[PDB]
This record gives sequence, C-alpha cells and structure tokens, in this order.
Amino acid sequence: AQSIDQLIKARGKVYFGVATDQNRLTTGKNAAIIKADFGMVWPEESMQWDATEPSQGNFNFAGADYLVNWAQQNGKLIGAGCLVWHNFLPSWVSSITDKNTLINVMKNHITTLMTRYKGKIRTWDVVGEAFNEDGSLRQNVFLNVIGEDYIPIAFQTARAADPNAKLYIMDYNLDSASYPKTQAIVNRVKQWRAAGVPIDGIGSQMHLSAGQGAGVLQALPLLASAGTPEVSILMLDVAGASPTDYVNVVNACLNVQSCVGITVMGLFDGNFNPKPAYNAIVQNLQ
Ligand SMILES: [Ca+2]
Repeated sequence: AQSIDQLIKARGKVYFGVATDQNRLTTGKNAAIIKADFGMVWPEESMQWDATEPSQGNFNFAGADYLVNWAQQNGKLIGAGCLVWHNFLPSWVSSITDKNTLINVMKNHITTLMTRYKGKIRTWDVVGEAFNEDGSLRQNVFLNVIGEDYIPIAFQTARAADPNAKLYIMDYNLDSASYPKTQAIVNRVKQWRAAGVPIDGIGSQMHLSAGQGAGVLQALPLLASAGTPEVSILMLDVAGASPTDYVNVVNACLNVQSCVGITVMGLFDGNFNPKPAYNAIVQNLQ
C-alpha cells in the first residue's frame, strides 16, 4: 500500500527512482507503478549519445522529450545521461583524433542536450565509467585525444549549460571500500573539486552478486568522503534479487547524509506484483 519513494522521503532522503523509457511508459501498467512508488525517473537509452546525436549535428529528442514531459506532468524528478562515456558512442566520435575538434564536439553535445532541458533536470550524469578496475583512467577516445582534462572540461561545460542541475560522475564496481577503483575515484574527485571542478555527486551503479550489498555499508561512506554534496545509488542488478543485499544498500544510504536516494534499473515480477526484495525494503524503511 505504501510508496517506497514516500517512505524514503519520510526518512529524510530525496527519492526512490527507476530507469525507464517511452516504450515502457505506454505499455500496460508501467506508468501506474512508477507513479505509485517512485519519485524520480531516468531514461534508460533515450539520452545516450547514439540516441540523441547519432550523426553529428542531427539531434533526435523524440523519446527523451516524451520521458521529460511525462515526468514533469506527473511530478517526478528527472535524471538524465550519460553525456560523456564510451558506451552508446557513435563511431564518428571515436574516429576523431584532433584535440580541439573533439573538445568542440564534446562541448556541442553537452551544451545542446542540457540547454534543451534547462531547469527541468535534477541530475545529469556528465561523465560515465571513466576508471579502469585498477584505478587508472579508462582509455576512451576522450582520454586518448584530449587527455585527462576532458573530465574537468565536461563538468565545466555542463555547469555553464545548466547551473541548476546536479552534475555527477558515475561508475560501476564501487561497492567495496577495498577495491582500487573505489579509492581512486575518491582521490581524483577530491583533486578535481579542489581545482574547482563542479562534480556535485558520485553515482555508484551496482552489479551485485549475492552478499556484495553488505560491502556498500563501508563503500558508500568512503565515496562520500570525496566531499561531493551528493552521492547516489543505481541498482543495475542483484543476483537472485536477494532481499538482504537490497536492505544493506538501503541502510548504507540511510547512514550517509549526502546520499540522496536509490534508483533501480527497470523488485517486481512479470505480472507487476511485488517481490520479496520489495517487501523487505518497505519494512526496512517503515
Ligand atoms: Ca559485482
């Protein structure tokens, strides 16, 4: 009966969120569930580079506009992204080898997307999956052609394009304080923020095997130690939809003042009926 997003707001957090897209909002009972239980929606695909700028200069916003308008009309916060990362990246971008050209292309992409939705977007994932597992920077086209300054540039461009949005760097496999990747992103966000880079948040996307949720009790505090005003959580997957892993992640967020909420990607079975993880989360937040 009770809404998870309502319950998490009552514990002082901002949102319980879900990642969806136009195709699912128009099918059956998807819109109703989202209205009842979630306070934020994110486009799963409609805002990625190969969706929005499949050919340079030729932007496609049909699906993203649909999601944004639906969320606005139904009072849902909007997260969007990812602006800069190696996935969903057309080959016309990764074939570029000229530094100033790539700088201009990356700025045009950031500025066109954020300007279109200026003032409407709570969180922009500006840079995604920038780190290797060993803590070194991922050798995507931006790093190779621009260098490591592409991460500052991308964040300064976004801040200028829409100063109202919270700007996030996001990555996966940050679920343990013992991982080199978790420590490296903290150290580097610290350095970037000291040099004035407007990284408002770190988003931890979690591919959880059974038992890895406990790790977040110690990793989320470590991530919050980079000093961003916000951190957040995305549940990409949980092995066996294990209730205990879900509850530990929720409790990690409740323990970290700067954690604003949790998003799940797509807790419900094929007939849109709550699963045990659902009930466990509600009972924990109750
Ligand atoms: Ca994992």
